[PDB]
Amino acid sequence: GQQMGRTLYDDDDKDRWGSKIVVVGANHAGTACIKTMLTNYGDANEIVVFDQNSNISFLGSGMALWIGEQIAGPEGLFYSDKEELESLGAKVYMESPVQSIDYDAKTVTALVDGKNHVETYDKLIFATGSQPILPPIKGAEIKEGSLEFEATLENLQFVKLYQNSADVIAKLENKDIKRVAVVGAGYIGVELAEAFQRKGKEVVLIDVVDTCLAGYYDRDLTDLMAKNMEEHGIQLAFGETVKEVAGNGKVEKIITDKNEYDVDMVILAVGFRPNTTLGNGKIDLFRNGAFLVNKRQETSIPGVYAIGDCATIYDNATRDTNYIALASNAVRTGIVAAHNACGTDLEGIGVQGSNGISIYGLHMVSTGLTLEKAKRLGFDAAVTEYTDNQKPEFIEHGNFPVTIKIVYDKDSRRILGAQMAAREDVSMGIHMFSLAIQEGVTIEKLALTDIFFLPHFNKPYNYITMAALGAKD
Amino acid sequence: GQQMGRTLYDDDDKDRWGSKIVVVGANHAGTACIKTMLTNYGDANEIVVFDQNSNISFLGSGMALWIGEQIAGPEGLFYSDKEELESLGAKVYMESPVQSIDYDAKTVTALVDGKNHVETYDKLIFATGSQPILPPIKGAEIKEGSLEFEATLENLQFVKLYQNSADVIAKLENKDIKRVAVVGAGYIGVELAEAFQRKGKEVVLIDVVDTCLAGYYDRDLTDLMAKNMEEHGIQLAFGETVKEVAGNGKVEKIITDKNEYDVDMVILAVGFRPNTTLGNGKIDLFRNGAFLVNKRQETSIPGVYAIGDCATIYDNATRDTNYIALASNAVRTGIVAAHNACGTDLEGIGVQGSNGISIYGLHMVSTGLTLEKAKRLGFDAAVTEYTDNQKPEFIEHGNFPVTIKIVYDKDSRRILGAQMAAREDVSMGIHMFSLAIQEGVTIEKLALTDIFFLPHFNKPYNYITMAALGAKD
Ligand SMILES: Cc1cc2nc3c(=O)[nH]c(=O)nc-3n(C[C@H](O)[C@H](O)[C@H](O)COP(=O)(O)OP(=O)(O)OC[C@H]3O[C@@H](n4cnc5c(N)ncnc54)[C@H](O)[C@@H]3O)c2cc1C
Ligand SMILES: Cc1cc2nc3c(=O)[nH]c(=O)nc-3n(C[C@H](O)[C@H](O)[C@H](O)COP(=O)(O)OP(=O)(O)OC[C@H]3O[C@@H](n4cnc5c(N)ncnc54)[C@H](O)[C@@H]3O)c2cc1C
Repeated sequence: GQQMGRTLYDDDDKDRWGSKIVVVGANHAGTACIKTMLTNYGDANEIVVFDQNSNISFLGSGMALWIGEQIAGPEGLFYSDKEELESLGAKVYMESPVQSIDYDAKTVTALVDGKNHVETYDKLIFATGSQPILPPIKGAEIKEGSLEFEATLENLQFVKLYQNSADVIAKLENKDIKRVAVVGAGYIGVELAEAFQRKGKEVVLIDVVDTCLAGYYDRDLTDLMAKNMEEHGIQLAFGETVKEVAGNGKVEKIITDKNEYDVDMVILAVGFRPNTTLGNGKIDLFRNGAFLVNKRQETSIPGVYAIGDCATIYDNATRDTNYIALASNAVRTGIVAAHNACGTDLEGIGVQGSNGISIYGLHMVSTGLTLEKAKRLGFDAAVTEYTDNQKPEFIEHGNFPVTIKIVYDKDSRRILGAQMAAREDVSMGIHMFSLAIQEGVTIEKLALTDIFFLPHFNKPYNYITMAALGAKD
Repeated sequence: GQQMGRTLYDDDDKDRWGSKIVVVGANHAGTACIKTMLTNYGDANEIVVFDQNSNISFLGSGMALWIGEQIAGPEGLFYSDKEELESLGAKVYMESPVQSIDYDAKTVTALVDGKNHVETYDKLIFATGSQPILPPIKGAEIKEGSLEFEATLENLQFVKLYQNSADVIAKLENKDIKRVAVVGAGYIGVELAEAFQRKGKEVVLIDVVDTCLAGYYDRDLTDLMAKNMEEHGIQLAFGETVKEVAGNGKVEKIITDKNEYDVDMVILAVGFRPNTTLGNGKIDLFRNGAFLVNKRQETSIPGVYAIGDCATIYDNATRDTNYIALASNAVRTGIVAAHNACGTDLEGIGVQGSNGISIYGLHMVSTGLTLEKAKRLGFDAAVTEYTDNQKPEFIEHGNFPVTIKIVYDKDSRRILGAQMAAREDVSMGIHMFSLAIQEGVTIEKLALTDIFFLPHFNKPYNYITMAALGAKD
């Protein structure tokens, strides 16, 4: 629940053509794009939407919370629906997959009620997102025909759509489900591990990489998180390649590189790939298939835009085109495309891949590049860190230690990334670093940056300042 | 006590100069400056310090916490002392006021142990700070010659030095002190009002301005804080000029131009003014008497610097010279003056007057200009505000509303200030805006800034993004 009127971008419509705008996909990106277009230019344009799913505007980010019983039910996991979009002026086709696009005649063909539906367009917006990847695992295959990623082996699950989360939660009811294996230690696999453990199941987290949250946090924080999970009953099996998921009629064992585990359910959280096949090669693609787009979210074909997990985005930390699959980027890229497709020139500004994670009371946040990542990409990076209490030691209650890492370029001196971890929520602080990187602020300028002081809130020489002042080179 | 090794600014000694450097004053500004010089350039320079007080390196910021018994006395309110500074390499003179400066023979004269002591210098750093403001009030006079702001009338108090607090606490135990009047409704007056209230005394907060926290927060938030204090029995008497403090040998009643109040003690917290008497008309001063300094904290007299509360500072919100008496600025100007004084070219970057306040569980933070203040300064400013919960509606516990205000220039579009209030600590969020104002970020660019999303921490359409998108002007 977060609605409003027009944005500060909304521009007076004058001397511009009216446009029929077709949107393919209506989840985070599509919904954000559609709402901005309608609430800002309303009747000026004709918005037609197609989504192959039976539901839209779902919050996948809330699936772990729901499975782990951290929230009552799935009610609040939807931020819009067909009726709401239509009440804004959109024409919406549910369970209608667009199956081909003719860029010359400017029409899309979608399967509406078992029949081919041709829809003309002036502007086309791709918000088709992505789909989960199936690693080469014996016993793991998908049932042909389903757009819901159903596994052939009972109790082997994928976790992307609402149905997937509902499916898992139903099965968890079965008293036989006692041991669950989660494959993939990225942020999704980690949250799911906590979720299943929170449901009382024995959990084993498997990944071929040597730690969890690889690429988002440095060694000491991924170690802290791993420790966090272990001390909660989650068994860690890092550095192991899954070979097979076996079982007679259902999941009964998961076999890896270095071991075998008796489990009653397997969850695959290894990654996703963008849905850009509708491009038919006509559109330039990023190395991973994502639609390549500029700062206005426009593809190599004029009039055709791409947003969210199906397209790329500019990364101000690496300072190159990149692919960052986050609902946060979906919302913002959707807003940008909305204005541009409606005739308002709006240049996006890139992102930093800012993220947060909260598992069993361990709170962390990061933005930009970790020291490992920065180095691995040829940056002459260094890190300055500091661990200290949030408030002055004389504060009798509510104090706590915070660990902060500030990764910067030894050469250019600009901040490349930052990470924070604490047993209390200090996430609001990562916003500063997100902006820092965006603006190219250096470790030297940060050190003297005005960070207020109030003993009730912080120390005169807070950890941000101490970290920056303590940088070397 | 927040010690550390060398800063990232430390420049390797090459053909530079070693100097005899005299520092006048050793509270927040002097201490920070002396430590930076000695820790970064040790033996190269000769540091001599003079302070007229019997205690140095005190955290005046904790006085209300101390008085209101929120902490264990003043045990943690000192961040250094004579022996510490001497061990770092400085010669320290306590209870030794500097009475005159000979800018020609570059020497200062201090009253040491009663006799006159002369000290020559290559560089001079003024850190004489400020003194409380004392408007024309009958019966309110500081005893001639006291260096501790002692009022001639018994039970009329100032709250600036360590002694002033111990003095109030001393008289506070007097079972006869029942009603206490606090003159000045700025953050210090509000904090002291709460302190005396916690001591079970009846408090009446008087100020000429018709509101509390004038210039720090806009009317709806100051209304919030006013109602907050009244919720705890504090009486408010705004829009009144204190004309006289009267009584038979002691305080018995305070009279304004509109009313009269029967009180047993009066605390004057009208504000502070720079202590720049030692300038002797030889140094350029700012409109309020503060030593006018440049980006390097150097005065109009080469070789002479001024830091903290006795000097000006550059304000990036107004984009001009200004006076902002805060420990945060005291510390930073000290660091900059120290390096430049020791031969390292270091240009300060200005501040935003960022601040915070926490009273009876109401936490507020602001930075830069309020709409009313921006306008009082001639800016064609506008504000965009928003109120929503910190997290998604489906969050079981730990959720709370937050009100945010972003003030911006309707013409240049750059952010001028920002305010936030909630009953849960969101103070970390103001750092982003302080940095945003520093970097001249526009309201349009702010709206697309990469604000991460995690249901446990915030909403996809968080209030920062919503308020920004909501810019109307
Ligand atoms: C468990 C989990 C937790 C997550 N947590 C967070 C988090 O805490 N914070 C964060 O920022 N992000 C999080 N994410 C990521 C976020 O959910 C995605 O980045 C976001 O959903 C992408 O939105 P989208 O609209 O681009 O694409 P998608 O959500 O992939 O949606 C694409 C839509 O288009 C439709 N579609 C596809 N092809 C066609 C077609 N051919 N014709 C018609 N319709 C079509 C699909 O049915 C779908 O509705 C999480 C994801 C998961 C799975
Ligand atoms: C009740 C209260 C609450 C506050 N709360 C906050 C807060 O929460 N956050 C924040 O950022 N700031 C706060 N402040 C402001 C902060 O305390 C000041 O900004 C800071 O102390 C200024 O440090 P300074 O060294 O520049 O000056 P001062 O503290 O004024 O010290 C100047 C020093 O120089 C000495 N001196 C002066 N003249 C001479 C002389 N002629 N010869 C020799 N020595 C001399 C004095 O004895 C003194 O020790 C608060 C202040 C008060 C009083």
